[PDB]
Amino acid sequence: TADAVLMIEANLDDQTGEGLGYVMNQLLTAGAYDVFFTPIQMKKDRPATKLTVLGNVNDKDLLTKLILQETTTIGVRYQTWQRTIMQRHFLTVATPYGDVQVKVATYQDIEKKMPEYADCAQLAQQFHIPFRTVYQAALVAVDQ
Amino acid sequence: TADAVLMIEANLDDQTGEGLGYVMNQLLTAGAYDVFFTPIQMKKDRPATKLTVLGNVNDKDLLTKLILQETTTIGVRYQTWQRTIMQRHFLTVATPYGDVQVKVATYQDIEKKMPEYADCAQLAQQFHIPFRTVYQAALVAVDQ
Amino acid sequence: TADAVLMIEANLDDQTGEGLGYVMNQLLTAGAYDVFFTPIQMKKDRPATKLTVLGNVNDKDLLTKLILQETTTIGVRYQTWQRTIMQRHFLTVATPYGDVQVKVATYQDIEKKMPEYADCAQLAQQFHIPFRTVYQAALVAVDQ
Amino acid sequence: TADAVLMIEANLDDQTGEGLGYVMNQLLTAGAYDVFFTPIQMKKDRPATKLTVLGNVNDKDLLTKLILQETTTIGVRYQTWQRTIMQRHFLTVATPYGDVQVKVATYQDIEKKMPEYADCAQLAQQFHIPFRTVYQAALVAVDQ
Amino acid sequence: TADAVLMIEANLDDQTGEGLGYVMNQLLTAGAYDVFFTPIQMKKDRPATKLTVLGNVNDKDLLTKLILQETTTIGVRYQTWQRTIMQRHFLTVATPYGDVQVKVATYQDIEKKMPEYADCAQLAQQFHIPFRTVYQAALVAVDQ
Amino acid sequence: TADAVLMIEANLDDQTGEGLGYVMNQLLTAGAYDVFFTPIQMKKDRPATKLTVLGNVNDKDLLTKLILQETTTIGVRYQTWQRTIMQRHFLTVATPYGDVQVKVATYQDIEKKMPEYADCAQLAQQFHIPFRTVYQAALVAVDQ
Repeated sequence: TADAVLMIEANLDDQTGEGLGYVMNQLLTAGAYDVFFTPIQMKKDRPATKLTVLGNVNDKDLLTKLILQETTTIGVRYQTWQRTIMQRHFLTVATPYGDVQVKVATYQDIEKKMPEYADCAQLAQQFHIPFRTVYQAALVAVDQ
Repeated sequence: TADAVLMIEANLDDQTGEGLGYVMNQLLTAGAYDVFFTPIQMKKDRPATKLTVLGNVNDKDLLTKLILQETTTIGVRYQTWQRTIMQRHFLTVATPYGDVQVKVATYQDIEKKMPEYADCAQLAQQFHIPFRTVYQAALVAVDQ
Repeated sequence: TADAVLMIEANLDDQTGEGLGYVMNQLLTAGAYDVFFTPIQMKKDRPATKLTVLGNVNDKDLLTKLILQETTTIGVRYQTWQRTIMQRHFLTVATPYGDVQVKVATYQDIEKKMPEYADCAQLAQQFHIPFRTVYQAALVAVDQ
Repeated sequence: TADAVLMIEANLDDQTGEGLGYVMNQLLTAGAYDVFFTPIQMKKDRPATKLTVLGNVNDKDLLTKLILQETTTIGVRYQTWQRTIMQRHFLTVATPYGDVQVKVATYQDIEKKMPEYADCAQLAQQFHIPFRTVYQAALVAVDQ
Repeated sequence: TADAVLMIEANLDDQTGEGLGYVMNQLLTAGAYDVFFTPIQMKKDRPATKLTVLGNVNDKDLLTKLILQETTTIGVRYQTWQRTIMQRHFLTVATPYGDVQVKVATYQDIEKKMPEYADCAQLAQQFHIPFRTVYQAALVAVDQ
Repeated sequence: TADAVLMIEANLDDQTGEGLGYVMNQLLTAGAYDVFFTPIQMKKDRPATKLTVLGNVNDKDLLTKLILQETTTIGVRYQTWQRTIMQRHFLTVATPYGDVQVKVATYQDIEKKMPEYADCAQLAQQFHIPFRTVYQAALVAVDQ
């Protein structure tokens, strides 16, 4: 399918990383689609960080306000981007360690399957096997 | 308030950092709002740098020409972004080390205060105390 | 001259670098103008990579499909950017090591010359001199 | 004072960030002093990640086996570094938003105070004030 | 087991990525165990690159002279690191797309299997299937 | 030749780039051989910076105390590295834009010449020509 997404950016040369991990969780809590950090270099020998937020266009006011309230930035910049998304569906698969949800993504003539992280990570911690072991066991089980 | 900003980008896989520090100062001298470096990885095992310039839209021709004249790039790409900016005002505050300008930023119902860097850095160098000491003394003094 | 370019982006927190070097060569093989990697930091302590592709706007469907087929991403985002490009021409120059193609770039009143990489690299490997030696010999020879 | 710390490194070009965020939690849980990710660029156009682990030098075997079991790497490299650490103790300080434990670090004639994050984050989420507001409120409060 | 590897580093702020990709190929050709690029930020607003070379400690002179001849740097620094490497051997495994050599690495009681990239890339380009498809097909196949 | 250099490192997740650019100027002023910033990713979703300082090994105390006084870090780690440095001397060379001091570096049978930046930058700003133009003009001029 197709949709649109707002991208909000901010350059922070006077902001600590501690506060940035806080703002990333606030934004995700607020419903941002995605949030990420880009290492950038700014004037006067400043190692800096660019904060990027992807979100719903109707959420523009909320995520702007969070950024302006929680970080040191005086302004933000935003742009709308177009999107092309694959259609999702999930299969639950039985492994020696429990059920594992596999996300099957399709688009036109593409079909691919991603074992979900939280499932694999929870079971590996429960039976103390490596995360790759649960992952591989999920692939093996989705063979049928 | 609200405004618009042009963003100009360039990928440089055949450009030294020495020349890049020169171009960043030329652009800031020319009135760029902001200029930053993003580390990027390009084809044929090239560690590269993306040069981003933010500027006034009527300055598009100048900053383009600077980039094309001073760097190795054959083309630049540019886009206009929308902005949401907080309203600024400054308070000058008295510290045991001298006056320090505090930038108070407001937007709707947000109010935050940033001690200015050059003020704090100049006074710390003058009295050889750590930059954090002048910073904290500025916060303390803006308490009233 | 002037033209427009599509920019396609994708954030990959569940993708290996091996597969990324493969997708970068597939995209360049498919006619992408440029492809690059940006190191980014995503949620849940994930060091991640942003994949950026620049391309012809009529190639949007191909490069999207490559990204969605070959990487783990569920969606891509794209935007059109405007371009300002210099006019190219090439001079072939004679060096003690052979002919070397120099790319001369002009725009309005700017004129700059870039010795081409593959030429210099091939000759340096053939006569085992440093790449800088062939480069400098090319500049010296384009003096006339 | 003087002390030592083991540094373990591993270059991972075939490892997802998802798995990397997982192994970072395993390593801290395993008693690593610190763990961090450095973006690096490896052969064959691979965007990659360097994993660095700091720990007690007697933990070489523990943290070695953890890295070899949970990540994809064939080998790790390790070296001992000397350390100089400040003395810590904590003060509870009264702020307009509540008490905050401030961390006081000393070394010879150096003394600096860092308000603790979790306290500040705790008060900020409880009173819907910005994290920067409480942090600064603590700094000002720690003046006496 | 236990072993040692020489690490050579050099900070390059006046070196293009083009030349860096070239020297990376020279170094691997010269018998370096590994080579990678780290983005770093140096004085005077310079976006720069750290070159790290791993090699046999008896190669100090070879790889030193290579770095000093082919790059722009005035000096390099080097240190010996200890290593812990897993035992490798290769299995050919039958997949729906063909045979794939899988790399089996062992250390004490740890055993993990990584399908090889070039085989997977070879089958993927031949049958126009995604690299992730063959890799997963190998993982599932290597279960027995 | 052979020599040694002290390397001091510190991981800073609660430190602004503003303060980092400041401490970089303090460190160079304090006689550090070199200082650079590496973007790193630390626990709890923190975009962070690694500070590396190179110096004389007898400066351990000077540069240690500087880092502990001016930055936020609780500890630093340090190690001695061996060095191999080329011999420098400077030539003044005649270019169409003026005389430029070129730096000639030697080691055994290796000889390379790097025109100096500040001279090139000086002539470029004076005659409004590109820095790449003067640099290349120097390279060509240094052929004899």
